[PDB]
Amino acid sequence: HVSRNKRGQVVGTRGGFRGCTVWLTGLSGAGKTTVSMALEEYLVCHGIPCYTLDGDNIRQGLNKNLGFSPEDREENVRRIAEVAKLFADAGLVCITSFISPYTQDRNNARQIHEGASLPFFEVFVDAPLHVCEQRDVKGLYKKARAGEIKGFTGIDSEYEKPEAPELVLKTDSCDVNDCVQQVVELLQERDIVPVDASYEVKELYVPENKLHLAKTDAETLPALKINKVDMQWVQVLAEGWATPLNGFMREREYLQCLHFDCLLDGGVINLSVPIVLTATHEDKERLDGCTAFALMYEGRRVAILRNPEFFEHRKEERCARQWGTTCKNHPYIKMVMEQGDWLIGGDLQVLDRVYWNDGLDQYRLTPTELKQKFKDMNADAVSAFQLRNPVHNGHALLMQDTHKQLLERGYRRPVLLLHPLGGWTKDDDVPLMWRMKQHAAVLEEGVLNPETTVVAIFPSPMMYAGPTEVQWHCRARMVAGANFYIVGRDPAGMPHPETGKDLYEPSHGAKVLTMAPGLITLEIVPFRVAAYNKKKKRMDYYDSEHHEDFEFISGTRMRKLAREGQKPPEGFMAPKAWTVLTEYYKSLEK
Amino acid sequence: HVSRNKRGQVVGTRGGFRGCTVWLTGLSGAGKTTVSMALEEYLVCHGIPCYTLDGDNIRQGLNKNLGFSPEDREENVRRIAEVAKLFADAGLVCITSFISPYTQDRNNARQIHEGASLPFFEVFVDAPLEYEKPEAPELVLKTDSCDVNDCVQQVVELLQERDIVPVDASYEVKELYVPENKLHLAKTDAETLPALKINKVDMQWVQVLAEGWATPLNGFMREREYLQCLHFDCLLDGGVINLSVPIVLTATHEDKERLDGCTAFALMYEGRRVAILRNPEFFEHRKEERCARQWGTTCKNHPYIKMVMEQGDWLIGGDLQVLDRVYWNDGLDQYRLTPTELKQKFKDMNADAVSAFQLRNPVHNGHALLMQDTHKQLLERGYRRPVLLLHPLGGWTKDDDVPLMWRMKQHAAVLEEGVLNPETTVVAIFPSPMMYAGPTEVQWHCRARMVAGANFYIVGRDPAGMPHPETGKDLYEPSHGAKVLTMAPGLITLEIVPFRVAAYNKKKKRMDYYDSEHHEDFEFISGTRMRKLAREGQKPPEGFMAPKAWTVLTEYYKSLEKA
Ligand SMILES: Nc1ncnc2c1ncn2[C@@H]1O[C@H](COP(=O)(O)OP(=O)(O)O)[C@@H](O)[C@H]1O
Ligand SMILES: Nc1ncnc2c1ncn2[C@@H]1O[C@H](COP(=O)(O)OP(=O)(O)O)[C@@H](O)[C@H]1O
Ligand SMILES: Nc1ncnc2c1ncn2[C@@H]1O[C@H](COP(=O)(O)OP(=O)(O)O)[C@@H](O)[C@H]1O
Repeated sequence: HVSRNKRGQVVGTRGGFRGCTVWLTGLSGAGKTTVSMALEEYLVCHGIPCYTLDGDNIRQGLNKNLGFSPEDREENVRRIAEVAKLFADAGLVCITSFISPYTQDRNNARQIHEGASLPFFEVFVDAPLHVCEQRDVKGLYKKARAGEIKGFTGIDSEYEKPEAPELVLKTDSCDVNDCVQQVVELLQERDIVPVDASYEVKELYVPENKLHLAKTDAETLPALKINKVDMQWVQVLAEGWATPLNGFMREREYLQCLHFDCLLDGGVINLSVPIVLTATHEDKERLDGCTAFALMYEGRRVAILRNPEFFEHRKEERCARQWGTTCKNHPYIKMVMEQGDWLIGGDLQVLDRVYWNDGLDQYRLTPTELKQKFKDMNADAVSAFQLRNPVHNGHALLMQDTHKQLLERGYRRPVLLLHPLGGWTKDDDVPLMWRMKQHAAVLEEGVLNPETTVVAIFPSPMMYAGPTEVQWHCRARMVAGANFYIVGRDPAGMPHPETGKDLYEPSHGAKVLTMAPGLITLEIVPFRVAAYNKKKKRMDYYDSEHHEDFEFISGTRMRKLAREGQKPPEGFMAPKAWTVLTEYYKSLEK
Repeated sequence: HVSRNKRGQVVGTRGGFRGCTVWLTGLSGAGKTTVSMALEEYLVCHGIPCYTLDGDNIRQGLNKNLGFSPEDREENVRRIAEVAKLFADAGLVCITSFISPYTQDRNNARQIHEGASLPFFEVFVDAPLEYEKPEAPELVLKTDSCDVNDCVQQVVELLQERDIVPVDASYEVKELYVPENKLHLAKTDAETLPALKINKVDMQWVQVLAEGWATPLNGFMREREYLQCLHFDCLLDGGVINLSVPIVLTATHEDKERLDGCTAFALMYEGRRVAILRNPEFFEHRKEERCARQWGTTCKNHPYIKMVMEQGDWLIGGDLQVLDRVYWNDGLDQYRLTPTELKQKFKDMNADAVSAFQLRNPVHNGHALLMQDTHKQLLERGYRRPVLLLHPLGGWTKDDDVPLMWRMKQHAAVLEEGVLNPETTVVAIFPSPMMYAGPTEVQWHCRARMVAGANFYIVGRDPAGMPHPETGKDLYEPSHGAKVLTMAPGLITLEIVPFRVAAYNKKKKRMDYYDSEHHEDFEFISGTRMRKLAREGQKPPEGFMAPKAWTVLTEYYKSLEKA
């Protein structure tokens, strides 16, 4: 015969043998039918073939010749157990749904399974006899109280409670979802049902109560000195923004990311940018072989990377695939080109909590802290606005028009996550402190409402990789609990350093995002280019037949106006936000 | 309870509900046992969950309390039939192997099935020597007089007829040829249309498309498809399927402007109208980005990138209706099988597994080793008639590669020498241009073969690579092709069979897998070294290449030298 290992490559789409028997037992009306039906449905919605033995298929086929007097009752269970073991042998999750009141009959069913190395999960669907009588789902209790059913178990027979059930379901204190979840978690604990890849936040910080230990432990390890952009990726990871990574990407994750823009093990997860740690040939030969090493920023041990692996940093290829150009003078590519030729993946345990002592640590909320913030505000929708530039009223418009659309849909407490990036940025961008003072100003003028707006800083470095990057911007906000992701023209783009043309076609980030896999809990809210409209004296959506009506105001014109001592047109930006920028531009010329 | 249709979607890996019972009956123990065991292996080898009820799992279990009384035996057969019913209900092919001598009982078993709307196939294993021969069995297996595999084939054919086993569950090929009954009208209509001249590489991609290798594209990629392809290596709309290379048509600004607005236009190659492209859309090429994402470099001297860089700034997608059957009239057309002709070929040869070997170079015995070991692997896993699709690429190749005609002559010599077995090998030309994009292109090599019905796809070292024209180092990391392919999405109906690098073992005098400890037992002979050796009138070591095949290459290199 074909082995269990091989029958399981072909039973279902999920690999690996998982035949077993989930043996429900309890009083008439305790919940067995209802649990097995909901379990079966879960299993089938998750790709795991199963089959249920119950009163409707056993009693009138195989067991039709069995009456009620007690040797028949014993034989009934025995036959059910033998059939179930056969189903389990065949690679199915067999669910059985019979009162099965006697301990001896159920231990026998367990032993027929265990003697054949098939898992047997005895699930006691436990509700008091009075409750099951109350329910009297099929009117059998009312018919027993007045004769003409037998030793109806609970009344004229006994029900013998299992002594060591794999699970007890207290159906008078829990709901059907509680039941199904408790059973599914059992089956996951026991490797019958796999744990799919998830976006549920996963911090890589060691628990506070394990901290001091981990620090001591970190002291005994060899060490690798990291730089500030790295430390900032250490924070992206620590806080969960790259959930479910367990650390810097291993080879297999890096290659998935570069070719498919997704992690694929255990389900499709969007992750389009490498999150890697680099190393020179010298650091590799030093650390290669150790099972753990510490990462050291500004002479402090900030994280431990366990079970590391070293693989090549094929830099030209990485760059080409991530940015769609290998141009040496792209400012993030320039840094990648100066890194080592090795990458290191492993499981990252981050130690002290990351704080930059710079005056802005109050805005650097983790995804958990943000989710908590959204619930504390009782939002029923969260829209996110990634950005790296001062907010002008073209951005504000996209935020204002999304807030509108969510009102018109029915939401009654939309919250805006105004989410500037604070990780590394290229030289000629507006420094983070400036931009935050600038958005504070925009909020003080009420262009965005401070009572419905959370302002926090996204710790990722900025890569300037367009349609590749904007998936990362988007997914990061989905992790933090955004339900809606606002995207306009050329997101994450910049001019090509050699040609001066746009590196990326401006509609690409949005088109790509609207069809990118793994972006399941959010909706993409895309917008056309907005620009100062000179006729209507406000920011508006650009229109082609009407070219003369619109002023495009670049970071470069603004810097010019600020020197000349002038102002952009009224309604381009909030006057106090402008003032912040004049103060910015003043220090810049020095 | 979840319905049959829904249980049918999760039970196995092929989709469609196919619960039924194959009820063997007859005296011969070995006949029943050999048939059930082999049918079981076949079903599992082909992705169909099944389960056998026989003495070894019923007698001492479910029926352990039944003996030989006429009543016990009847009950014995009743219980097995009800259980079989439950497996068939669960979506499995249930095979039961019991003498079941009595018409009454077999007939009852059938009614338990037929009354629950489950197919029941009574198979009389008839091997003459109060058994009651079935009056109208679905099948008669003469097991004493036909071998096991023909018997199993008989059952499998019956299951195909009755829609349990798929006649064919490769990905359905979508040709883009206009059907032979509409061609004349379609060529007349093409005559009325504007025209866009295309070159020969284009006309090869027209062929890729026509013949269905890029299923489910309906023609040259529209923007959406191009973006999915470059970012995700897959088409996504209505299902994820692997497609990692752009399949596109380029155009100049001048041709875009002439043609933008037209709802259809003809493609013209050597003065002939070869295709119509309908409802075209024009979008920006973006050559540097395309090149970077597709090849992992923008190096201007990579020989396909160099062609992409001389094409126009526009791409044109649309619905492609290919007219005349593409034929090249160079003497190799007999090998240019479409995916539909290949599937039919594999049927005619009664394959029960197809292993594909993509290549673009002369076959040496390292390549052969991969094929031979694959063939071993398939036999060991239960396949009885594995067929090798030897599938040289025949579209554009770079300047110093061995020309296609010489390669086909070389491979005919390899098969003439028995290094691969001509009787279990189909030799056909894959019509794609070769891009030399390594791990990106290897997915395209693999998906193309999937559409042609390959069940297993062999991949080795540095598939689809080449030296970086600047450094001469490998453009791609040499393990990446395999690693990426083994995990690539959208290639669900075949299996990847990856191999480590093979090389000439001096000690053993044969091609073998390389070993780091043993570095110096291994000679690596490149195409370069082959050419040098020919020029000085030497041969490679014995066992590296079939002799007749080497001789073809000397003829090739000789014709170079005349040049
Ligand atoms: N958490 C629970 N799990 C299962 N059933 C529950 C639960 N809470 C209430 N019930 C109800 O209890 C009754 C159980 O009936 P049923 O499943 O047929 O019991 P059994 O099959 O054990 O005779 C149903 O009406 C069901 O909705
Ligand atoms: N003026 C514009 N009109 C429409 N959308 C815009 C405009 N300017 C910026 N956007 C969009 O607003 C956000 C702009 O943020 P911006 O700070 O430059 O940084 P980035 O796009 O790098 O994240 C993105 O969604 C981007 O597409
Ligand atoms: N010496 C070798 N050892 C192992 N695999 C090899 C070897 N040479 C080539 N291969 C593999 O053999 C197949 C054919 O190689 P080749 O004809 O050179 O073309 P390409 O790899 O472009 O398809 C590919 O799977 C390739 O990885």
